[PDB]
Amino acid sequence: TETTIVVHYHRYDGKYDGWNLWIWPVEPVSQEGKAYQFTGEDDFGKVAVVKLPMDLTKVGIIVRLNEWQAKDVAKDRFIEIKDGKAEVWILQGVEEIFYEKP
Amino acid sequence: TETTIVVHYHRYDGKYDGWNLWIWPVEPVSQEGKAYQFTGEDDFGKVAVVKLPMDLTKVGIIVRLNEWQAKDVAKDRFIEIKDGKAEVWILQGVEEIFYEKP
Repeated sequence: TETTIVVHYHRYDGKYDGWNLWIWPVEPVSQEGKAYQFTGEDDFGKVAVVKLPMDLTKVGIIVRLNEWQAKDVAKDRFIEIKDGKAEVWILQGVEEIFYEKP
Repeated sequence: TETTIVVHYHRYDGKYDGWNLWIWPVEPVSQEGKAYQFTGEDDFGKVAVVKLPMDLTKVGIIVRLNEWQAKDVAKDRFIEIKDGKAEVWILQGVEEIFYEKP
C-alpha cells in the first residue's frame, strides 16, 4: 500500500497565509522531507491530503511558515500510520496531535 | 560578500559514518536547508567548509545521521555570522555551539 495522511489545521488567529507542512518518512525508512500546501477547508480549518508512494508506519511533521520563517510548535512531532492511512487534527500552539476531531 | 562557515565536529565515540550537517539561511532571509558532508579532518575531528552564495548574518544547523535517521542534539541551533565568516566547534551530545576551540 501507499500512504495517505489527511491533516486538519486550525489557527485561532485565522491567518493561514504562508503556513504549510513539512513531512518526512520516519518508519520503516527515514528520508528527506518535503513541503505540502493545504488544498482545502472545512469547518475546523485547512485540509491537506498528503500521498506518499510507499508503505509507511510513521512520519514526522512540522507546520512552518514559508521556508522556515517560523514554526507552529518548534519540536519534531510524528504521525502514526495504520494500514497506509492516517487522519489528524492540529491546533495552533498545541503540541498534542489529535487522531479525532476535538 | 558571500558566506563561509567552517564547522568542526567531534564525536567521542569516533563513529562518524553517515553524520552530516543540515544548514539553512535564517537572517536576513529564511530559506530551505541543504545537507553538507565533512570534507576533512583535524585533531579535533571532522571539518566542513560551507559556502553560501549570499550575505547572511545567521544560519540554522542540525547535525543529523543520514536522511534524518537521527540527530545529535534534536533542537534547532544557530550560527551567528560576522563579515560573511564564522567558525564553530561542536561536540557530540553538547547543546552549546562554541566559537573557539575547546
